[PDB]
Amino acid sequence: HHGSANKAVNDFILAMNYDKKKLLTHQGESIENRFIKEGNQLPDEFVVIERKKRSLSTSTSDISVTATNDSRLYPGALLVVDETLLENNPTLLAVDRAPMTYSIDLPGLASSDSFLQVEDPSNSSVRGAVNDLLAKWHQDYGQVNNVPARMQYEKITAHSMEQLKVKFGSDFEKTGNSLDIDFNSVHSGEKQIQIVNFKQIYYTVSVDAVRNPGDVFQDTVTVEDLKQRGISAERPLVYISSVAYGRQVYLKLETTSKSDEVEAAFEALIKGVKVAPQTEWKQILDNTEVKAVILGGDPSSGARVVTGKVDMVDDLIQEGSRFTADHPGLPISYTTSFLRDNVVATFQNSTDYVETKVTAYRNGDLLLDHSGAYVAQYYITWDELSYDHQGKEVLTPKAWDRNGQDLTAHFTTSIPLKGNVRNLSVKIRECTGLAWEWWRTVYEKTDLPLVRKRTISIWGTTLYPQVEDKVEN
Repeated sequence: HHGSANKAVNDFILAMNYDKKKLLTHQGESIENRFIKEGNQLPDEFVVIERKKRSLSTSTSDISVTATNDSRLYPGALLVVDETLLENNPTLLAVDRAPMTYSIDLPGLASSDSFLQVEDPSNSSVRGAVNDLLAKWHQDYGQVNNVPARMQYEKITAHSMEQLKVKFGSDFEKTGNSLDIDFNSVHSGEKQIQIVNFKQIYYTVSVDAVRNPGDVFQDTVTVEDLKQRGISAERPLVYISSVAYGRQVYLKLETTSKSDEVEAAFEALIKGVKVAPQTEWKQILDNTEVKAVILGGDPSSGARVVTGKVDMVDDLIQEGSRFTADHPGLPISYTTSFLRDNVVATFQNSTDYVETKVTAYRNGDLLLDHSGAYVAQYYITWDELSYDHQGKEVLTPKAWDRNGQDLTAHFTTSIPLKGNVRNLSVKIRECTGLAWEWWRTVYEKTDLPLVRKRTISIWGTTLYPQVEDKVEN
């Protein structure tokens, strides 16, 4: 502005030519898994894994923040555009700055003096400017009613730690690593997981468009000083054009189960006051469930890692639902704009993942009771399933120990089966003592269904056998 240095600085930037899209793309990896696999052992139920690769490509302009005391995330701030910016750890360009005018969008001022001037932008001045206003709004408002926080929720079922980054931000670890997350237990086919990111905005602070690239500096600054800090074209500049300020929860859910109507549990659980009347399946699921949850927000400092089950008990959802300027909020996300032209910077982050689907097949028992006045015989055959390599399959047949044996009395045994069991046949003859018909076949199903507890129960007399076929799922 007027002085020959600034002007030269202004030319510099304006003249910059570069690829806004080839600079804001970060990458992880791909390597192809052929599909294949399948096949798995068990404990108290038998699964088939099978891992079918998939592809995550996000692009936003809003950047999640999992900091609090991050001194370089203030609106106005210039960031360099280089590898560290993609990773959410940007090289800050402190350099003598000119003043700025920020807007602020909460209710109680609409236009009148919902504006602010700062002489030297910095985390401090800009905070202390804000925190001044948040008083005279508490002094007019906040205590007017519940000024309510604008919520915004997102989900992803897990699959890998990196693929999570591409959903929640190039900086997830210091949150990930904290929620205790076991994928060794989901490429096994054991656990299955989903992760929520609840956001609660109280207010937002933003910057009108910079009319000239020079305008952001002071006349003390030269191009030489910018070159000396590595700005190029190759490494241009953005400015933090907006910041939203509030509370955040990241939150991870894991269950024993594998019901292919599990997702449904959550979505309706999340909706809060949506108890279901016990008994249910979209309620058994939740009762075998264990959380871990991080709060960045409301009482400023660091994070609150916390766990509980749900039993709805963890409803911190509406914890910070009301604003009112008691304690301000911390910064949750921000936006950047190139200085050259005020174009919002838009980051395209991609990776493809190790995607592992799972499938049911519980395992019950078959129980026999013989309380008949006669002799009987069981022929009980089946096929035990597995997958070796390529998967394909492996049906090695099998057969009860007492096939053939004559059983009397009151005989009971419980033959237990597992999920891979298939082609289960069961035959039962009783013996009549009639010369022309030695045996009645009294029961004979092929491909019995596999159930928690089938119990076949034969009784009665030689000429008048009774049979109960009882399933119990």
